[PDB]
Amino acid sequence: MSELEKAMVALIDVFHQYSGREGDKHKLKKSELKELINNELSHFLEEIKEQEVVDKVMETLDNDGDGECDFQEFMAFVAMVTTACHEFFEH
Amino acid sequence: MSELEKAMVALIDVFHQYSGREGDKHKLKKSELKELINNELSHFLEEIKEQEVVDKVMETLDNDGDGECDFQEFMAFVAMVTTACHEFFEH
Ligand SMILES: [Ca+2]
Ligand SMILES: [Ca+2]
Ligand SMILES: [Ca+2]
Ligand SMILES: [Ca+2]
Repeated sequence: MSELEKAMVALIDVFHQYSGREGDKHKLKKSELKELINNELSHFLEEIKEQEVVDKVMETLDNDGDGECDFQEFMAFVAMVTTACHEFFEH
Repeated sequence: MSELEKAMVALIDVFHQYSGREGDKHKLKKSELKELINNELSHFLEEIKEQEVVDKVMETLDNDGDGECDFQEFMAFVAMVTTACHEFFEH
């Protein structure tokens, strides 16, 4: 596999690692999303410690209003973070 | 860096490797996009050999009509392919 292919596999893997913990196995509830950010995005995002921030993150990502983050919504989140990373080598 | 963070970095890196070849260094023209798919997605996508397919792929991905694929458009493409992969381990 190429580096790009390996990256795509890692996205699927980490999503499912967290989504499969509780409830709907194909979606992230707030606690699953919080843990994914805190454990897996610690170099790119400040740790989430406040319920208000958990709530705002889910509200931002949950485009279909079901209170959870599905795979498409997670990929949109990945796109936003990856876009923000540009500041640290271009702008 | 986590597996997720490494994946994000690989997305940025591959996009720029290809986007920086010609013209606008921040966007993929048709030839750059074709080579990215053929070299870097050979296990997930059939090789592109026909101009009609090149054109359709760009037409599908180019949401702002400038005839190129920017980083956001590229991330949308990655999301489509990563979603399609689910068929090979879920249903
Ligand atoms: Ca879940
Ligand atoms: Ca949702
Ligand atoms: Ca270019
Ligand atoms: Ca475009």
